[PDB]
Amino acid sequence: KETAAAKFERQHMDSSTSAASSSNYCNQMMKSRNLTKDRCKPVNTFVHESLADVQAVCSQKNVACKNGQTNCYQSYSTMSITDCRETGSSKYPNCAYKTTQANKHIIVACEGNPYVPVHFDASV
Ligand SMILES: [Cl-]
Ligand SMILES: [Cl-]
Ligand SMILES: [Cl-]
Ligand SMILES: [Cl-]
Repeated sequence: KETAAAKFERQHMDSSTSAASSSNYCNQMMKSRNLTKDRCKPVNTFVHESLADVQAVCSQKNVACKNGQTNCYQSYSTMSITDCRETGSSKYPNCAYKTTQANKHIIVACEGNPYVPVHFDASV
C-alpha cells in the first residue's frame, strides 16, 4: 500500500512546471498520476511548487480542515496551482477535465514524523 505522504505527492505535486500550459494539462496529468484508473476522480489540485515548499506548509498557519479536524495548515504565500474538475459530460473510462490555473494559498492536512502533507483540503 502507498504511504499517505507518497499518495499526496502523486496526486498533488507538479514541481516540474510553473503552471498548466494548455487546457489539456488536467486530462494528461489526471491520467499520468493514475487518478482515472478505475473511476474518474471528480476534483484534484496540482501544486506547481517544490516539494520542500509544499512540505513547509505543515509548519505555517494552523487552521481547521473542512472536516473539522485541526491538523490543517494554510500557506502564508500564494502558490501556482491547477484545479482539475471533471466536465459535466465526463464518463469513465473517457474521463474529461476542465483545467483552471490560479495563484492561491493551499490548505493541507499534515501527519506523521516527519510531519508532512497527507491530504489536500482546499486552496483559498
Ligand atoms: Cl513516504
Ligand atoms: Cl500510481
Ligand atoms: Cl484536491
Ligand atoms: Cl489527516
